[PDB]
Amino acid sequence: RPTFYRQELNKTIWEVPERYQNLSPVGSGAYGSVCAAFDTKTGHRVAVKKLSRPFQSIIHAKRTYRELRLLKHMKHENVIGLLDVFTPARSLEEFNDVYLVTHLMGADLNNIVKCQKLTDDHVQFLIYQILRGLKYIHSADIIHRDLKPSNLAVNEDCELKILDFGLARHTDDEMTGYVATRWYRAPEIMLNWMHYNQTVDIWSVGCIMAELLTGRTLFPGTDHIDQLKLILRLVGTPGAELLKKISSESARNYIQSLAQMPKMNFANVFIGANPLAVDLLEKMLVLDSDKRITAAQALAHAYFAQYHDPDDEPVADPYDQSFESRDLLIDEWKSLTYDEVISFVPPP
Ligand SMILES: NCc1ccccc1Oc1ccccc1
Ligand SMILES: [Cl-]
Ligand SMILES: [Cl-]
Ligand SMILES: [Cl-]
Ligand SMILES: [Cl-]
Ligand SMILES: [Cl-]
Ligand SMILES: [Mg+2]
Repeated sequence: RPTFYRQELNKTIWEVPERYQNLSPVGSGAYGSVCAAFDTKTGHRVAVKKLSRPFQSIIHAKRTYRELRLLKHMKHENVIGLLDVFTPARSLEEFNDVYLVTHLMGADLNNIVKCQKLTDDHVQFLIYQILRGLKYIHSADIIHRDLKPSNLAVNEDCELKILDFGLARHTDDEMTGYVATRWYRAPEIMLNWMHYNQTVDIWSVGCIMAELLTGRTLFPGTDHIDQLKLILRLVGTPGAELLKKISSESARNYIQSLAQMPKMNFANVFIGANPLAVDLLEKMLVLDSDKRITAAQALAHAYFAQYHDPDDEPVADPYDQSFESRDLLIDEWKSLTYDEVISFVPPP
């Protein structure tokens, strides 16, 4: 057991192992409080997150377990990993506080591309890395659900990691009106058409790749309905085959009220883009999610010829998510979380 020290940071008590020095607040949210620190054990600059009210309800205690299980599992170059997890408690009886440690991230994709377009070579490398990370995530039957530029960290060498997985239901208010939180969402999840699956992430990659090529948001809708009209104008109104797969009767009736439109010519929309970039966008931005290209298929597309290496695109160890259908008490989720904290093995 390391020695812990206490200090108060912006009306918040922090009790952390001595290895973590020079803590300074970086962010605050509903989820918790975040400090930058220097890790004397590894020489890395790190983010330390103190979870807020981790065991306040069953909903909160289950979210805390979900987040720790997910971060402990993810071991890939293009995905955020867990450097450390600690509690000051010396027993389950006094356990209340959970702290998560990850590599400090300097810039997100917005910081390299806010109101700006990039070279084709930069777009190839950046989208290759997202898909390498998604092949790994999807091989464990994990759906990210919230891919957008602010959830992608990038360094001065254009190296990229995926972070901030979807682990809480987003609030109704958070998805309302002119907001980046909805611009990257697949239509089937934005409007609750049907049970969604991992193909929602590929729709988000199509929206990010379009915005790197043009320097403009692809579908910046002022609300859910405006955003759907922008989508259907590019990819066309749905045929009978997709209309059948929409479980909601009222969602089906609403779509049928719209005048029919054909799919546009993507070479006339993405003027001057590499023809291989236009071809891959037509394969991602498909309205019927059954027909979209998968991350494993996209890695073999000619657009990535200079980066693709089928001996260095690894898959994940199996991930058990059976806990998600388990009905447990607060103290039972808390005990499961405690065991996961004490069994943590640091990376080499
Ligand atoms: N949002 C402006 C934009 C800029 C560049 C390329 C596409 C684009 O969005 C479109 C274009 C055509 C139909 C639907 C969306
Ligand atoms: Cl220490
Ligand atoms: Cl990492
Ligand atoms: Cl504690
Ligand atoms: Cl964003
Ligand atoms: Cl597992
Ligand atoms: Mg985020």
